[PDB]
Amino acid sequence: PQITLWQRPLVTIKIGGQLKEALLDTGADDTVLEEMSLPGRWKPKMIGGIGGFIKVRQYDQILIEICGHKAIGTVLVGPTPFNVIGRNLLTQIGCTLNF
Amino acid sequence: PQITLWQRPLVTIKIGGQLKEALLDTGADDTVLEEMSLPGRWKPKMIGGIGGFIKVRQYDQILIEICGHKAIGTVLVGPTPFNVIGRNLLTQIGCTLNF
Ligand SMILES: CCC[C@@]1(CCc2ccccc2)CC(O)=C([C@@H](CC)c2cccc(NS(=O)(=O)c3ccc(C(F)(F)F)cn3)c2)C(=O)O1
Repeated sequence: PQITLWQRPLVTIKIGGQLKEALLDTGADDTVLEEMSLPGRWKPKMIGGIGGFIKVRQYDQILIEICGHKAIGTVLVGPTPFNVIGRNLLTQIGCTLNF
Repeated sequence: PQITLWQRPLVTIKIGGQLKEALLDTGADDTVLEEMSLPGRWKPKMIGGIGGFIKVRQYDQILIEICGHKAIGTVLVGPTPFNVIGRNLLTQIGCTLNF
C-alpha cells in the first residue's frame, strides 16, 4: 500500500511462528529483531547505529512475511530496543521511497 | 523522485550553505546530523538508537534543503555515525513508503 510518515511506519511481521510488530526503516542496511529463537546455525556479528554497537546473532536464508508479503533473507537477533525491518528485506517486497 | 533501496538512500542536503550527504530514514522520528555549528540557542535532548542513548543539541526552525525541496524544522546535532533525515522532515517534503 502507500505509507505516509505522520506516524511510525509500523507493520506486523511473521517469523519463527511468532507474529510481531516492526518498523520499516530505510536507513538500516540490515534487519534486526529483539531476542528470539531461530532454527539453524548463526554467526556472531557486530552492527552499529545511533548509540554504538550491539552484538547480534546472524541467521541467513530466513523466511519473513511482512504485510502478507513473503521474503527470505538475513536476519540478526540481538539486544535491539526495537524490531527493525531493513533494506535487506525491504527490497524483496518492492518497497520504494517517493516524494 | 522514486527511490529504491538496493543502495543506501543517500541524498544531498543544503544546510547552512554547505552541501552534505544524508540518509533518508523512515525509522527515525527526528533528524540527527553529524557535529556542526548552527545559528541560535539549542536545547538538550537524549535520543535512543539501536545501540544506546546519546545526548544531542536540539535546534529549532532550521533551514534544510533536501533534494531541492525546502524544509524548516528541528535538527538534532550529535555524535551520529551518519547524517540521518527523519520523519519530521520527510513528512515535510511529502515522503511516503510505497509497495
Ligand atoms: C535515529 C534513531 C533511530 C534508529 C533506531 C530505531 C529505533 C526506532 C524506534 C525505537 C527504537 C529504535 C533507526 C535507524 O535507522 C538506525 C540506524 C543507523 C542510521 C540502524 C538501524 C538498524 C540497524 C543498524 N546496523 S546496520 O549494520 O544495519 C547499519 C549500519 C550503518 C548504516 C548507516 F548507513 F546508517 F550508517 C545503516 N545500517 C543501524 C538507528 O540506529 O537508530
